[PDB]
Amino acid sequence: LRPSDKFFELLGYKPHHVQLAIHRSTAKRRVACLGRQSGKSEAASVEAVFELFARPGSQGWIIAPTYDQAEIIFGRVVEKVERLAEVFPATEVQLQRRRLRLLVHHYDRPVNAPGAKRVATSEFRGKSADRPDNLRGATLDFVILDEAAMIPFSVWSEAIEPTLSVRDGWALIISTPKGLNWFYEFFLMGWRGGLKEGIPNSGINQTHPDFESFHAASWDVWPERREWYMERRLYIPDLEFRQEYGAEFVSH
Ligand SMILES: Nc1ncnc2c1ncn2[C@@H]1O[C@H](COP(=O)(O)OP(=O)(O)O)[C@@H](O)[C@H]1O
Ligand SMILES: [Mg+2]
Repeated sequence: LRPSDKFFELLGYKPHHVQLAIHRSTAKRRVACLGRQSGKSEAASVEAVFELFARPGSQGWIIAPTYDQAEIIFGRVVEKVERLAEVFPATEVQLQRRRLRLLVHHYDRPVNAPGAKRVATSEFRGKSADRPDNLRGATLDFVILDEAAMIPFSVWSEAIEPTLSVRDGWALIISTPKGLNWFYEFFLMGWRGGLKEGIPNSGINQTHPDFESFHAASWDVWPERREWYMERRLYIPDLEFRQEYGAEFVSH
């Protein structure tokens, strides 16, 4: 249910402390409010790869505000899945790049052997919030929301959450913050790190047991870049800096 160090090693993946914390969490609602360059995309892609191989027949989506944004995590899952399939002889990968559809077929024997029968198919799709029409179906075991704070809450409440609750699927909800909107609320439901600047009501907030939240500024992950980030404030508006790098929740 959780990818292991052995699985990371297969992926050529060496997570950072914040990525590792996300991977170790068993919460069905993981909410990561992290600045740019925090490793959000890579960690989410690793989660998807693991599900497709470790849970044959699993179905998941990555949803972003736009298709170009969804292509980022989707494309990384593709590379990893097509490479990793080499060491699982009973799998065969099928890709539809145009439709952002990735299939991992699981067989009853190695694919190169006579008589191989397909037993299960894991499926991973990219989806766009700015195309609600293509949000139909589907029984999901997992979902990734990328730049979630820019996705309308209605996409979550109406088009994603109902299908997840069916199979008791999990959600990884990741974003740089965009003020005090639904992403802030979901973040607080899982925030147990106490009072922290940039997070209103931290320290006094309630939490829900199925929620776990993660927070990191860009310079928490890249301390050697802290001075460069700070020196950009000469030409970057203060709000943009506090949100995109500080990962701060600010009342617009
Ligand atoms: N554990 C890691 N080790 C090395 N590089 C990483 C790791 N995680 C992320 N990256 C790098 O950062 C990018 C992936 O996530 P990214 O988009 O930077 O983080 P965020 O989504 O938080 O902005 C890629 O450039 C990837 O090479
Ligand atoms: Mg990202």
